[PDB]
Amino acid sequence: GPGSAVAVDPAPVARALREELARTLYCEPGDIDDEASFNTLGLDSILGVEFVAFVNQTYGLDEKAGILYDHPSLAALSRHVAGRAAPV
Repeated sequence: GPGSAVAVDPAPVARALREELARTLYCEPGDIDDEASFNTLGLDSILGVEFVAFVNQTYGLDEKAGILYDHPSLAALSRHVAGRAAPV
């Protein structure tokens, strides 16, 4: 409870983005790390625009596949999406 400055906000997004990268790249969710790199896992602009199309529909956004080169890691993209997502 008190005496800590940590809060749960990007963590429920990061676990969802991990399960989407696992089926998009045909890999295991345990092979994806939080400090991984999407272009090393196997993501490109063609697989990436379909991954961003899920994110735009799930979190109410209008981003393009260039967001995967601005935030190329799970611990960067999950906090971009958590900060952008609408209150529902």
